[PDB]
Amino acid sequence: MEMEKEFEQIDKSGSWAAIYQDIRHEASDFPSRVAKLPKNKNRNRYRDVSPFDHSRIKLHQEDNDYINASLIKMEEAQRSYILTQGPLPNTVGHFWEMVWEQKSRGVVMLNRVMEKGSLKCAQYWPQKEEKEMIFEDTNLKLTLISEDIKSYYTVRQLELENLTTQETREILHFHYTTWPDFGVPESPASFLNFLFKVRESGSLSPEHGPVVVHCSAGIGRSGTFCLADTCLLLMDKRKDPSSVDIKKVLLEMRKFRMGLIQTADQLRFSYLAVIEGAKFIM
Ligand SMILES: CC1(C)CC(=O)c2ccc(O)cc2O1
Repeated sequence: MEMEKEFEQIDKSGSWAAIYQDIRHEASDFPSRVAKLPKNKNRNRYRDVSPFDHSRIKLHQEDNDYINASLIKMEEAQRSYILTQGPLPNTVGHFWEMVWEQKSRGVVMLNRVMEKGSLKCAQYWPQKEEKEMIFEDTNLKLTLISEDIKSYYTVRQLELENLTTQETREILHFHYTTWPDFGVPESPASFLNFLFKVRESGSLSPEHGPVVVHCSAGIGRSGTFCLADTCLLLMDKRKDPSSVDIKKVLLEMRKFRMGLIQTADQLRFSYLAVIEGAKFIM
């Protein structure tokens, strides 16, 4: 079926939970043996969210190459994304090592450091120009260059230096600050505006490594971001935009990381975002 009318048909019939459970039943199951080794327990935020072995990002280290991060490679859309968990106190240095080694230009952050009164990720970037951060385990230095605070999101310019080689690179930090503590946003308008700002920066384009996107577990809000982007890109590329099947795209992405889209409300919100976004593109 088309998307907008399939949408109203699920709303009128109140069957979002049943649609979402079908997705969960059909989703791929692949081994995640490296993630479950005992030496990696403090590298994982949640025991039930692990990268598949076949698609995990490897750190360029011989001691321990493990990080909770996955490469989602979308072949028809010609887009790649790295989805990861919010960094932990003992993985902030691994996170920036990955950004460096994969040649990423942008980092997309969809959560706040504290939500619901609990810490959802580490404070992994510097908050003042004159107070830079050094990560001694991976030999990197990170400096805040500039910051632009808007009503729904903040963009930061950062400098990452590889202290071994003295090479430097500019990283863009795109921080969506207004996702509600419970539920999903009422309108997709500010999320779409944010996605378009990431696009305009060059961070999603083939001349750079894959963008790094995260929330707390790296599957819920993060899945919404890449699902919406890929679906809109396919509607631009194909002769028949109504052929784009958002459930089939989600199942393709779930071949690369488990659990993408965590609730039936997130699924409905993804439909809403693609529907509204397709009208603005034209
Ligand atoms: C963060 C800053 C002040 C400087 C910068 O490089 C930049 C890049 C992208 C953007 O959307 C806004 C920006 O303003």
